[PDB]
Amino acid sequence: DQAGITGTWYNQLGSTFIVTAGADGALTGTYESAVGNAESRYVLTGRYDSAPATDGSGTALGWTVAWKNNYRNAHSATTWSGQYVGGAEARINTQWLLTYGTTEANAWKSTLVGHDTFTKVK
Amino acid sequence: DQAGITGTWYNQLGSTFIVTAGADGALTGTYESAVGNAESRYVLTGRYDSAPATDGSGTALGWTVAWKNNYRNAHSATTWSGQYVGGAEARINTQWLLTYGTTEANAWKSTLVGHDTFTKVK
Amino acid sequence: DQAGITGTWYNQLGSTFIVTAGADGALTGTYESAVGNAESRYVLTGRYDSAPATDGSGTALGWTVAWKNNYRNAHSATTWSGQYVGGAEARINTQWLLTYGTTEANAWKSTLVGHDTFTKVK
Amino acid sequence: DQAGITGTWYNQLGSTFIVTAGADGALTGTYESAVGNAESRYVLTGRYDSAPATDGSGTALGWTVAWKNNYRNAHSATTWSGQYVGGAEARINTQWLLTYGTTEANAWKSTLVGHDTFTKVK
Ligand code: NA
Repeated sequence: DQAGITGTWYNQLGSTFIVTAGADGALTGTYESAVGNAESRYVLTGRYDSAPATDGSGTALGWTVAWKNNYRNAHSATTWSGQYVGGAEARINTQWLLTYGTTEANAWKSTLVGHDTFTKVK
Repeated sequence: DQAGITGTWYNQLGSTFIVTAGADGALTGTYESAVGNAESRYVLTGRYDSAPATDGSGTALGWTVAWKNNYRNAHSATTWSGQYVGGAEARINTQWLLTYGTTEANAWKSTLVGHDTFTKVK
Repeated sequence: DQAGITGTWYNQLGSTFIVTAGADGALTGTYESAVGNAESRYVLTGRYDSAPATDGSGTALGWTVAWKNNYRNAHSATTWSGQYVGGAEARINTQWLLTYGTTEANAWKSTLVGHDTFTKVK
Repeated sequence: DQAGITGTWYNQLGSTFIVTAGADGALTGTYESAVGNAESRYVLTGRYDSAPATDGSGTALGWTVAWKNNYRNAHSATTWSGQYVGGAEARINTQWLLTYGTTEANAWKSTLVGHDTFTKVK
């Protein structure tokens, strides 16, 4: 599925996820968010199951973006956890956690949760 | 917080998180889980905010493990999203998502959520 | 939105959510899951913001089902947290946590997370 | 566990959860938050597994609060999902989702996630 995963993906918000899957299970690339306090590309890294089950289960993967680049620093980081589902309309189905740096007093509201679905087209 | 983050951490379950924080915002290391379908070390990668706010906010970070190594494949991946809090008893406070690859019929129950707190001692 | 909310809703799995919104902010009804260790109807209760913002924001709400009725006991409970969005195709957009009763040794994997979208038609 | 659950609990933030567990699996009571845009008591309702497993598993439960009372309206709702653990130091261990009413353009950041642990003392 390294072939399957490698490439450019778009989520329902119009964000762009550019990724390369290595044969060793690495994920590397860039992320551009259509929303939030964000501009241009941000480095991402992650991991995926490079020897998935052959029973038509999806392929588990996840990755992280820290929302700091040369343009902006949102003092936050998102991780997406999900699975790649192959076939005619390939999808990465995710849930994500966004944590922003807070004081201890604000720690209770430090983390957003959502869900993003990525496809190969817009 | 490069120095602050780099090192060996343990969570409340007795899992071991060995990480290096690069100056470019990279996290690299290994993870050993005291629980689940897991043995020995697994590669992790992630990102952290390499220029955090100076108002006493934590430092946002996240990382991923795909639960495949030379011993086992759990066909799953966990992402931790959280913040590093410096000082006498330093902490990484996280929330995590564990997605396991499923059929589309089992997709609704593909994801676990939890929270791990990491300290520099057991 | 009392009127808007009250009635029969269906999610993307084919589950059926039958609810009455009281004027005091109460939600009462039954839930039938198309998936999992579930048969027939289960009691639900919840709350909703009975005086929402008038700026086009959704209406916050949540509810709980404990997965025990006269047929089955899954020893678990789901809460849905989300918002009701009015207009031509009304939606309830949710995220949910499902916790199942565990031993302390299995507590780390006690909780599932997902997202359900409910509409007035199947 | 009806007697077990019924009563006053406190979480790690100093919030106060006052609950009655009915024989039919109902949870009714009030919640006061030590944090956020909250004052005084708010109605809660929820459900719990009134016939738990006898193998030393916890008891599943959940409840909702809509953050509207006679003082304030935060246009939001939290659901807690978790389990009651009996014994010398009884605990309710939860994860929670807080959704606030948003426009469709801000839906992606409408939901916070956390974890609260409740005990019988502060
Ligand atoms: Na509820």
